[PDB]
Amino acid sequence: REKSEKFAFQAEVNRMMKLIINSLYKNKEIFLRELISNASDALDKIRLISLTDENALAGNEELTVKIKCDKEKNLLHVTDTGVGMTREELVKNLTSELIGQFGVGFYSAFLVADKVIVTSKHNNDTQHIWESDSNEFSVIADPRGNTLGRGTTITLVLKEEASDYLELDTIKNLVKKYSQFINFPIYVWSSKGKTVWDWELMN
Ligand SMILES: CC(C)NCCCn1c(Sc2cc3c(cc2I)OCO3)nc2c(N)ncnc21
Ligand SMILES: [Ca+2]
Repeated sequence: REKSEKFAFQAEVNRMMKLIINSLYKNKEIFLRELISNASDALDKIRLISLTDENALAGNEELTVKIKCDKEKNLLHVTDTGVGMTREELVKNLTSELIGQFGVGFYSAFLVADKVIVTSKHNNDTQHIWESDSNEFSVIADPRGNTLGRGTTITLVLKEEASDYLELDTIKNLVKKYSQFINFPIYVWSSKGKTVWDWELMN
């Protein structure tokens, strides 16, 4: 149950990190923008798919991004109800503008994170967890089953120096500033809370 779960990045794939991390060392807060763009792209996809597929939205009828800081656990979560990724996509998918050009903006998460977890659910596959420290990565079936319904959560284990991204004022100011790639609603969990009115619509 390891040779089918533990993998390592391609030599070009690992080299691409050396470009992203070294180049954007002064603009670390670009990561939220990049993650939010991907969420919007994945929302565009399932929305386009839903034009031709009347069952496309069955597992989650909502088209949103929801951001929530878990300061107690040192975690930042970015959750979209987009197209999601299959296991095959999680396994095989491997300068502020150039990052968005070649599609590698996702790995700007490692400017602020020691470890990135991706939980995704695609309509044609079970829910899976991908995790990496940017040296190796693994992909496993999610033991919690289908909790997302459809879409993708990006979970960031923040570095000690990135503590500020667990703060509500910081993440809210960043989301408003980087509402570049969103014509879908973006919410921030505005609580540390019990109800659905605890989401603040950011855009
Ligand atoms: C070929 C296809 C799978 N690539 C499109 C972008 C992949 N992707 C991305 S970027 C990404 C995500 C990864 C990844 C590499 C990238 I680049 O390895 C672990 O999870 N974010 C997405 C999201 N929120 N929803 C759906 N798909 C997402
Ligand atoms: Ca299905």
